Amino acid sequence: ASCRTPKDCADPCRKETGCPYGKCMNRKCKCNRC
Repeated sequence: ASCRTPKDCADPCRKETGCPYGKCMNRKCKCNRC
């Protein structure tokens, strides 16, 4: 998934991992765990 600012990964990262830790690295959601 792609983003605009890294808070746009808070919705796909809260759906796929479950916590909203993800960076906007060249329009890609680099998601993490809590």
